[PDB]
Amino acid sequence: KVFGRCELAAAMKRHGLDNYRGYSLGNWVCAAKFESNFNTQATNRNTDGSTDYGILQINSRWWCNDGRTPGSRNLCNIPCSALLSSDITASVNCAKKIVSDGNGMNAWVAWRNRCKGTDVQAWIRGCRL
Ligand SMILES: [Cl-]
Ligand SMILES: [Cl-]
Ligand SMILES: [Cl-]
Repeated sequence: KVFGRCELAAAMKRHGLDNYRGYSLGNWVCAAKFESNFNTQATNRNTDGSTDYGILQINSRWWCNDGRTPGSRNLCNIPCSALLSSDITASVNCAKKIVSDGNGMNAWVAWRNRCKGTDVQAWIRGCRL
């Protein structure tokens, strides 16, 4: 599913991401924009043999199991395919664990490079939230 911007904002808010670990909703929308372009089916291979999955490009070395990644820990206890669903519940639950792991949203390199420090509230402009 390719979410609309405000559609994703509303889903993220409903699932409790607005201000989760102190990160406003616009931070999460911005991250998803640059991680996946709002496409739940996005996948991207990394050099270490892991793959990133879903709306927030969650990695198969630490977080989800894809059956082919060296050193896999499956800390979210979920198949990586669950992170491609049209329903973002599994991605949100896992993202909550990731953002709590110590480095906050810097865990998402694209957030650090493209969202951190910017006017992230722009990402929720116009939405009825
Ligand atoms: Cl915001
Ligand atoms: Cl959803
Ligand atoms: Cl933090």
